[PDB]
Amino acid sequence: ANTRDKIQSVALELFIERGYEKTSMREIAEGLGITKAALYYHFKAKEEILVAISQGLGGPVDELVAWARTQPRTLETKREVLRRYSEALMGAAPLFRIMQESGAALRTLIAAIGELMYQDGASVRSQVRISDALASVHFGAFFLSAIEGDPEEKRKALLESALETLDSSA
Amino acid sequence: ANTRDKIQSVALELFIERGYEKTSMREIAEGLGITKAALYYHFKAKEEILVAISQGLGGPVDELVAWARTQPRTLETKREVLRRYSEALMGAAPLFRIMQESGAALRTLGIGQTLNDRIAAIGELMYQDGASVRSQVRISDALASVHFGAFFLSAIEGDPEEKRKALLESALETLDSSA
Repeated sequence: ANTRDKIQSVALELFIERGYEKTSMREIAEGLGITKAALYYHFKAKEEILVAISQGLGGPVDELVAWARTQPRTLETKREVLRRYSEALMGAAPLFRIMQESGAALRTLIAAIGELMYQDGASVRSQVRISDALASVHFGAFFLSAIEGDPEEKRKALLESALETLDSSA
Repeated sequence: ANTRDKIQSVALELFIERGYEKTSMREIAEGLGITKAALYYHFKAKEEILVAISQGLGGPVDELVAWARTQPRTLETKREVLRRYSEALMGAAPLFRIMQESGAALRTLGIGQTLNDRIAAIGELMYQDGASVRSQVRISDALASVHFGAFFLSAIEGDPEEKRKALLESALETLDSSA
């Protein structure tokens, strides 16, 4: 759907520039131009568009979950899941940025991945460190913004630290 | 008032079991065994119980910030605010679970006013000026592992204090790796 993707692209451009709290359904309707008439055919609420942006950008995450269903429950699998999850959240970097600025977007807003990381019967220390490594990559986009440096250089250094934590669970 | 604390305990248990928005004043009064009029005498609305639950628990955080502006910018200092920030969230783990499972509870308390400006303040004392990107990332990783820790620590099965010590220990290892 080219029109439905164009509604998301215009709204995402305004959420980055103007903010999710400030962007109105009228503003995005004006930026859509002629495609304004297709807006209310796909969505009816601004929250409905933000969820659709999260659904589209969460594409590589859904493939990662389905791929991990067919992997052995080993430490190497957890590490490959953690590396691919870091690359999957790449496209959601602007989405994390509007959450830290808009309180309602954070309220509007991984368990399947945790189920694959979870080791049944493992020690509480090992299980906490597995969740620590997963949370370090997940919430990483929130605090990496304040750090000065190349976004890719910071993402890889965080993934390096998370993997060390993941290895400490064994 | 001892009755006032008993309402908050019964409310917190119901908040966790079925949800803050799902539960009602009717279910909180019936759970304690008092009348509706007796419940409203202590709290005018369900929101006032949630405010009282989250009350006083954030005091040690402000004391941690004022204490941090007093210490030298050394690795032992960063290690100590990590251990003290973990203690400050000891009792706030069930509250953070409520804010996750209820947008109305999150909006009522407010994520920005409850430990967001202070996390930015703790990170400023945490920030090592002129350090490498690898060191700066690992310092922020250790701080974020304990901050966001109280969110996902309720999902892992185990003693709440035993899980906090294991997470704090892991974050300390990450902070040490920044050197």
